[PDB]
Amino acid sequence: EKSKPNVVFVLGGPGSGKGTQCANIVRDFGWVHLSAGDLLRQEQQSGSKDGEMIATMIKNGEIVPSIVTVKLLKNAIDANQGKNFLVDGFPRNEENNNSWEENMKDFVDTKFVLFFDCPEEVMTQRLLKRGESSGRSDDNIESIKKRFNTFNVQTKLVIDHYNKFDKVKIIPANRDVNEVYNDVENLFKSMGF
Ligand SMILES: Nc1ncnc2c1ncn2[C@@H]1O[C@H](COP(=O)(O)OP(=O)(O)OP(=O)(O)OP(=O)(O)OP(=O)(O)OC[C@H]2O[C@@H](n3ccc(=O)[nH]c3=O)[C@H](O)[C@@H]2O)[C@@H](O)[C@H]1O
Ligand SMILES: [Mg+2]
Repeated sequence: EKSKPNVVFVLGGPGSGKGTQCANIVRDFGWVHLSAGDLLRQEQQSGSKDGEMIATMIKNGEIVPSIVTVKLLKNAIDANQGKNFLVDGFPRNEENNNSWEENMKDFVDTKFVLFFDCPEEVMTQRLLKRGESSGRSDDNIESIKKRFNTFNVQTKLVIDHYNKFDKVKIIPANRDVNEVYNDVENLFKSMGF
């Protein structure tokens, strides 16, 4: 009857430019952008009894259990029948990914991982610049470095799992936004979107 939603995972390190590029894709393609980090922050800022577990894990650079995050994602997905979805910053974890694959296979068809490859030194500067005009409080050195380790230890393994099935599109993000987005747009255009 109706087609299953296409989902594209957008992965990459802290400040690689995931949210910046997903905003350009929403604009030009009309996909729904779901930042899993933001959805979790919104679950914390409302009550929940998962908040505070969410507060502290987020602050140490840890990955919240999928039983929270996959629910938040599935709810937004359910509410937006008719859309395709950019899920940003997920999956961070082998456990998050297995949960995705066992709870969401029947619902959506997950197309590829879009990986913004970026040097740590540039992501660090991008983030320290952002907090220097008081964007976030996550935007200090202790937090950035913790997230670097979680990315390096846990989420680089998800990426080359998906690369075993030729399911990772890599876009080097160490350029100007417009240089990076031209590649993004052209990819989405060639994928038939
Ligand atoms: N090409 C470019 N050149 C120069 N500047 C560029 C640029 N692109 C962007 N900027 C500039 O870079 C800064 C960061 O950008 P942004 O687009 O915001 O980057 P992004 O990759 O989205 O980085 P973000 O700051 O969101 O970091 P994280 O990916 O670390 O954070 P997230 O919000 O995804 O998650 C935070 C925490 O949530 C938790 N989490 C998140 C998801 C989940 O499934 N589970 C979960 O537990 C984890 O603890 C995680 O550490 C901005 O000032 C921007 O203007
Ligand atoms: Mg983001």
